[PDB]
Amino acid sequence: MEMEKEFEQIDKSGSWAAIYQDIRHEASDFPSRVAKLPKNKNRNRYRDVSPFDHSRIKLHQEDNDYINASLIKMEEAQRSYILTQGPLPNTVGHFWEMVWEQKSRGVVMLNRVMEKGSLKCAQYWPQKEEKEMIFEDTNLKLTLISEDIKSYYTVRQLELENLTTQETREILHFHYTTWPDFGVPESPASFLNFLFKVRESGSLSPEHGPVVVHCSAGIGRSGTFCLADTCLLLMDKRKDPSSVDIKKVLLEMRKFRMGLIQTADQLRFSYLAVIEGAKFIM
Ligand SMILES: CS(=O)(=O)NCCc1ccccc1
Ligand SMILES: CS(=O)(=O)NCCc1ccccc1
Repeated sequence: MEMEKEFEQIDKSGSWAAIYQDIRHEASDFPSRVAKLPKNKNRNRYRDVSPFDHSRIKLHQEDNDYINASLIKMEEAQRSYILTQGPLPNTVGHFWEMVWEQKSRGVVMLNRVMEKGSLKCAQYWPQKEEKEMIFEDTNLKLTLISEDIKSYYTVRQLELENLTTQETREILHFHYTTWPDFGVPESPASFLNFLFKVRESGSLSPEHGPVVVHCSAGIGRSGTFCLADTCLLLMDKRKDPSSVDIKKVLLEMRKFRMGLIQTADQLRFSYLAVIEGAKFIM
């Protein structure tokens, strides 16, 4: 079926939970043996969210190459994304090592450091120009260059230096700051505006490594971002845009990381975002 009328049909019939459970039943199951090794326990935030072995990002290190991160490679859309958990106190150096090694231009953050009165990720970037951060375990330096605070999101320019080679690179930090503590946003307008700002920066384009996108677990809000982006790109590329099937795209993405889209409300929100976005594109 088309999307917008399938949407009204699920709303009128109140069957979002049944649609979402079908997706959960049909989703891929692949091994995640490296994630579950005892030496990696303090490298995982949640025991039930792990990268599959076949798609995990490897750190270029011989001691321990493990990070909780996955490469989502969308062949028809010609887009790739790295989805990862919010960094932990003992993985902030690994996180920036990955950004460096994968040649990423942008980092997309969809959570606040504290939500619901608890810490959802480490404070992993510097807040003042004159107070830079040094990650001694991976030999990197990170400096805040500029910050632009808007009503729904903040963009930061960061300088990442590989202290071993003295090479430097500019990294863009795109921080969506207004996702509610509970539920999903009422309108997708600010989320779509944010997606378009990431696109306009070059951070999603083939002349760079894959964008790094995270929330707390790296599957819910993060899944919504890449699902909406890929569906909109396919609608622009194909002769028949009504042939794009959001459930099929989501199942394809779940071949590369488990659990993408965590609730039926997130699924409904993803439909809403793609529907509204397809009208603005033209
Ligand atoms: C000392 S520093 O500020 O230059 N770098 C420390 C990296 C780190 C950041 C946040 C939480 C844990 C560790
Ligand atoms: C404003 S500036 O002169 O300090 N900017 C230089 C460009 C640059 C930005 C961020 C990271 C690396 C390079």
